[PDB]
Amino acid sequence: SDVFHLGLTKNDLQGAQLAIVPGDPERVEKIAALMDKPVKLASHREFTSWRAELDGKAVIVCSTGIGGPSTSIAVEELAQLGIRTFLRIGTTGAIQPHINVGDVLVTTASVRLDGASLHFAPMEFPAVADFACTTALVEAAKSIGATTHVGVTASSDTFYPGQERYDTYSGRVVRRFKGSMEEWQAMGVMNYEMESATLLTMCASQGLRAGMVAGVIVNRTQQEIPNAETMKQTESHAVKIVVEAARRLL
Amino acid sequence: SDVFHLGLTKNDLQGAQLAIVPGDPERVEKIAALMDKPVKLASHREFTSWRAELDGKAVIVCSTGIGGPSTSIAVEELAQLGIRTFLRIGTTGAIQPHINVGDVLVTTASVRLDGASLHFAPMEFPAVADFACTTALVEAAKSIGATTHVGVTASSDTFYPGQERYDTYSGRVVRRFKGSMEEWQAMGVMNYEMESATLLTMCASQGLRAGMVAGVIVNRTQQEIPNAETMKQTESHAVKIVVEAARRLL
Amino acid sequence: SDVFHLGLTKNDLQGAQLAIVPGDPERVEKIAALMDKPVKLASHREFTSWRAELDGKAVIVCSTGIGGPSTSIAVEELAQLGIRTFLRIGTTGAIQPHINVGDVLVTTASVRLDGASLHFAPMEFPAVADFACTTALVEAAKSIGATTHVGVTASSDTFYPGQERYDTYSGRVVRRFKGSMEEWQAMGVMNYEMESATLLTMCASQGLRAGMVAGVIVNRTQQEIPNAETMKQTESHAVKIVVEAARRLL
Amino acid sequence: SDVFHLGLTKNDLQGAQLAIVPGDPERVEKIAALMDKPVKLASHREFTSWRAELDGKAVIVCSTGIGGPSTSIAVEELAQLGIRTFLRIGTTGAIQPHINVGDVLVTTASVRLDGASLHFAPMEFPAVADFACTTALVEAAKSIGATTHVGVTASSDTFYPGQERYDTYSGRVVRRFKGSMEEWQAMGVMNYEMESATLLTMCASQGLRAGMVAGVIVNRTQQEIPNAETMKQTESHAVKIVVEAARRLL
Amino acid sequence: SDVFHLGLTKNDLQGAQLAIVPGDPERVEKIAALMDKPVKLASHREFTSWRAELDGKAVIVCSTGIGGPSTSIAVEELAQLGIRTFLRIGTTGAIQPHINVGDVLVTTASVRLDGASLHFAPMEFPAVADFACTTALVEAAKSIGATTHVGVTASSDTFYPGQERYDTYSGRVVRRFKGSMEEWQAMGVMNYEMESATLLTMCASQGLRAGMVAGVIVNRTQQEIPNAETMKQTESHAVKIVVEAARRLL
Amino acid sequence: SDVFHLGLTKNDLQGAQLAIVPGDPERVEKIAALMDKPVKLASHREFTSWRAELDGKAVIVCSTGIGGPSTSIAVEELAQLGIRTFLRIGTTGAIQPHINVGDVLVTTASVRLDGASLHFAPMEFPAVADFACTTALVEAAKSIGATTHVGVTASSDTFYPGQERYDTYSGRVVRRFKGSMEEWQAMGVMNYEMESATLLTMCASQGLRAGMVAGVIVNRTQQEIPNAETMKQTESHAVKIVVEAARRLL
Repeated sequence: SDVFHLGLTKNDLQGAQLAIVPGDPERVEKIAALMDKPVKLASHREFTSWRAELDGKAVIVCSTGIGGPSTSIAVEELAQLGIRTFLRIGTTGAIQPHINVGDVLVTTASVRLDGASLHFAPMEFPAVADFACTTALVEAAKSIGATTHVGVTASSDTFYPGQERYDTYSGRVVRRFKGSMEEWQAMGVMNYEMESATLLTMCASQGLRAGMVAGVIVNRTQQEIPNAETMKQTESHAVKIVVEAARRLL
Repeated sequence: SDVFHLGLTKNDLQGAQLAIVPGDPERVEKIAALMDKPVKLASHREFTSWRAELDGKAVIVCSTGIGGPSTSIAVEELAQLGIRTFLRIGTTGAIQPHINVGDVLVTTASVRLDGASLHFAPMEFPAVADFACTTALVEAAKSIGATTHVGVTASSDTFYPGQERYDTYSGRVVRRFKGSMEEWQAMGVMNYEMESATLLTMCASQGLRAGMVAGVIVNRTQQEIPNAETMKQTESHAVKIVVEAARRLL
Repeated sequence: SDVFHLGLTKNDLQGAQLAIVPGDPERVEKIAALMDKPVKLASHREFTSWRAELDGKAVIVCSTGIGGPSTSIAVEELAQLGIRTFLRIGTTGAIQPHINVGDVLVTTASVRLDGASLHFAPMEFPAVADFACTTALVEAAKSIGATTHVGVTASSDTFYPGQERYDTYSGRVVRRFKGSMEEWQAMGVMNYEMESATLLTMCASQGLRAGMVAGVIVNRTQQEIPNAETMKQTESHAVKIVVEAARRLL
Repeated sequence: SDVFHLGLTKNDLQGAQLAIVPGDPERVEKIAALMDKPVKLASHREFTSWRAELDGKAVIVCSTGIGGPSTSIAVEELAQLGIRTFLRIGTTGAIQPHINVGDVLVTTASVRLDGASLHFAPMEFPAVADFACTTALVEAAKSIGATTHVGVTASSDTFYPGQERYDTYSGRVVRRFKGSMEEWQAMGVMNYEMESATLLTMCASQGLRAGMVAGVIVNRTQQEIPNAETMKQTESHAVKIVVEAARRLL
Repeated sequence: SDVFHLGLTKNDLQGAQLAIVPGDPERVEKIAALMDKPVKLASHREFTSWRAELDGKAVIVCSTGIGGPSTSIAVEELAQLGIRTFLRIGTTGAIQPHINVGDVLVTTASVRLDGASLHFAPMEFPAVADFACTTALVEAAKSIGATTHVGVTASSDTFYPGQERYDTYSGRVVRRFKGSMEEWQAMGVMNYEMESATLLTMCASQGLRAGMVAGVIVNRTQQEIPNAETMKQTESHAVKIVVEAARRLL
Repeated sequence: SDVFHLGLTKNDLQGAQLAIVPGDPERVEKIAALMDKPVKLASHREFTSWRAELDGKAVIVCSTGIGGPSTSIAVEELAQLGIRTFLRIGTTGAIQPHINVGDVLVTTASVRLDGASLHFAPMEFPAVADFACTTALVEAAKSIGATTHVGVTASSDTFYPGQERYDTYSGRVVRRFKGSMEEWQAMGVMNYEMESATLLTMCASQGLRAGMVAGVIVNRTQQEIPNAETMKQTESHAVKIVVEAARRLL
């Protein structure tokens, strides 16, 4: 085609400028089952892309995969095929008690705890979402009436220490993070994830717009445990949400 | 007695929730004035606050001073008196060729090249604008008919080495601070204010709604003679946007 | 004239190279009054100059404002107007148990807790006060019989988080400044303050003779009463010492 | 399952305690095809794991993915199930002119040019490899006669954008990582990679041994388009080399 | 006569390419004492060096003194004079309970808690020992039959704070070094010393092999009462190791 | 005895509470030559300890060694034995063209370009000299009417690889030391050297009066090289200045 690790050409999109990029590519297919006339574009490494329409428009849903080292690849190669709006939808677990599993999270900006974003702009520069993609994500959630949360997200690079988890092998998080989470709550940040730091900033630093929505799948605070049975919320909600939000900014 | 700097008391606030924090008091009342029952409360160093009303509510108009260190005081002496919303109004300049003098720039967040922000949250945390205050300042520039620009702002502690200008003889500049403009320009930053850095961050890290609207009085980009008419005209419009923006946040 | 910022020119300055610069604008006149034939000069921002004369040579007390970015402008313009000597006088919080309210403090060098300092010199570079001024000032100290102390001051860009105050809105302190006071105290630092660093640095780095003197208005240790107008006899002291001191340097 | 990402249980390894962690899964399946009793255990996300035998020993050959974020999860979730030693292998290029295709680069320690590493240890701590591991690797290339080079590898978070080189689209070519590739070379570095630094640091600091043998399938400094077959060849030797390293290491 | 500090010239090493560099100049004769045709070359300051031979090969036995600024001097001087391989021997204080006195520690790459090393390579770069030199060291401590431990060593620029020692005058360590011991031990670092980082660093970044072995003199984590004469046999072990290991390379 | 490195006991100091900290052991005696009833106490590695008595008061003179690491031990161990004041006297190169070899300079504070200081106080903490100790030196030079220059100095960790000397092996530098000394001219720094940084910092932060005199035995930048005829006179200028100074601190 022209890219590399995505193997989609330049016509596979047919004037596609938006892209609902999710984490696991297991989701990319079900995300498009929500829209119309899709197509399994490609699927190379962990970059599974589809192609669906909407309101007479052409948008694609490409999976980005764990962390920005990969994330940038997708954003990189997709944004050069044409996409100028990157809508991210994934799962997560929040750090604040006031957030009930099954609440959606629209994120204005994320706490950069990664070293990849630094490859696009200084640590001074913010990993802030796009207003258009942000209002179009809080109205979307409100449209279905979901108890949405807008704030900031702590975008770490590790699933264990950057998120201060002690239920691990060593059972010890490095000094810089010994207490990070208790600091994150006091500052109001909503949860933890690992791809927004890259996306937010690499988009915000080059004529690209983007936003992030996520569904609280679990939550490392609320005592009583959920139910997997009711973990499908990502479907009728977040997934629905992103498809709807994308509708708007189409 | 009371508040060490601002010098007020809760009684003066009269249960006020909001507060328009401009720079100088020379134009602090001009905001108040546009409100109902404007009443000068206190005025000490450069901490000059009034008090009016909006839709039966009470608003405060305290000035901040120069640089984030000064503001940090108002925004803290203030918040203790009750206020939880801080809208900041002020005129500004532009780095982008496609931005004009009548335009209004709504800061989503700002690159934190300031200094007092780090007193509140590591340079990793985002200096992002609270959705409401971000959205509210858009509603206005659209209800009055003004052209608005969303985006990121540069927030340094210098009046010259940070806005592309060097003629104040000595005035050294570390290895970094040099040609920075050309950088941000490619990154999308629009203006070079100096306060929002602490405003956004300090409030963000401490659970507070806050936004910042700025009328672009001038713009270096072109070699066009900048008249004085609009340098006053667009301001009033910038005063109308916040004022029209405070009405919603009450 | 040649300055609209501070509003003056060399011609205005009477042609004198020395400016006692305080942070409070309501003290400028108050110090120039103890000088000779002082004439009100201007009042733009919190920067308010008051020309005068001492022992046969002109002097221009000019308020510098709160915070190093405030003082940057201050010192910066006064300097390209003529001044080659600066003597800061103000209110300060003492950390040490034995430093008493009313006592006078002379700053040799200070811990850098600002940002403006960096818009002038790397942090490996010292925030050191001019020996001559340190000497002139310390000398003038005993010239009245004040209980003086000499040493490192801690210059924070924030009154609360930077000087580790917890009785604020949120009540927490970024880990960076958490424990600090203990560490400063142990490290010998004798007082908190927010302007000397930008000063001593901006001057030190280039060719300028800056100096620092303050008076304990509050002691962040003892549990007694901070009196009523405990912000007067102190100014009486220091103003004298900064006037006696400068008088010598001139 | 017993983990949250790999999809394996602390029972699908049967002692294992050793694993080989490469980029893509396409390799971990053929990697295992070299040891006896291949048994594909899972494939959840970028983590595809196989079980095999070697002199009656249980061994895991799970893939890491892209970047330390992914790799961190594997090495972490593995170490939990028993793996106490992680051996890495990868294809690569070399910046050193004298280094040619088909050579093996056993790495002792890598230049922590990443942010992931930081979640496990300070920048002053070395990203160093285990002694037995670097030996079992070096010795196994000896019992193969492959031009081996032992030393330090570079590992940041990029492969085209935000790097130093010039070729993507646009103009911004980073700052901190500009014209640095030169120093990395005269620093004696060999290859450029992106997952080591984490592997070495998250193992070197958490009581877990790890090694790394890679292959030179291409050389930039060397003006010559490599060979497709040499790469099938080169790949092969690294495979035997790492499997043979894993062999003695039990 | 030549350089200054060392007190040598090229024709005093006699083609020697290896230098054994211990700290104590009182201990140079004891090491050269075990080789053929020993000869004293210079004694200026702390830089004491003897010239020897092994298997018919002239080997320089030079000192470095206390600290790395001086260590650079040494290493830097020698290399200029021919030496391309430095064998550093020392004594030390182990921080791991499992490690007792009389044992032998081989340093793979040490923590750069030093500073002079930054004058050679970015902190990112690893203070890695030369592989070869390490092997010879480890197989040397075994041939003599010595309880050995190989791994990470911590190199501090100070002997009191740097190694979190509190039995000092001030009885106070800085934040960067408070509770840093549990840190180092938990991370797995085996000991503390003061020069490794500068050697391992200026050599690895400058095409020079280098190795270090040390003799346990104290155990930071110790509880049993140290026996009778605890030193005499301690300090001589690594002497025959360093010399033996020195053979294997030559 | 009571001290580990120096090897002395409290009685050996004989109530002494002040010490002259030179660089090498040749000087420690020439200094003790002037003072009344000098006695050699010890000489372990680089620290040669001597005792004297100025005006009837026990004065200690001990060597510190090359680089900060070494200094810190002599200092601390001295302070453990009852010394509160440290007079530094040595010889140095000048970066200023209005300054010449044969001149004496006092360092009010230094440009922390070292690594050992950082283990006493953050890089924000200033390297200033105790007023009393630095005042009894600029005035103890008037007793000799010599070209006295007093400002800050630049304490490095290495000679040329820490200041940039186009002639050595490393060539330029790892992008930092590519003209700093030229920056320091602009900064106003008068001379270049090493220990002071650590010396001031560790004393300034621990409650120990500290000072520093030195003369130019070479016009460092201004192409020069010392000699016996002159070099002695200069070393006398300082040896006396530092003994005369030391007299007044008792």
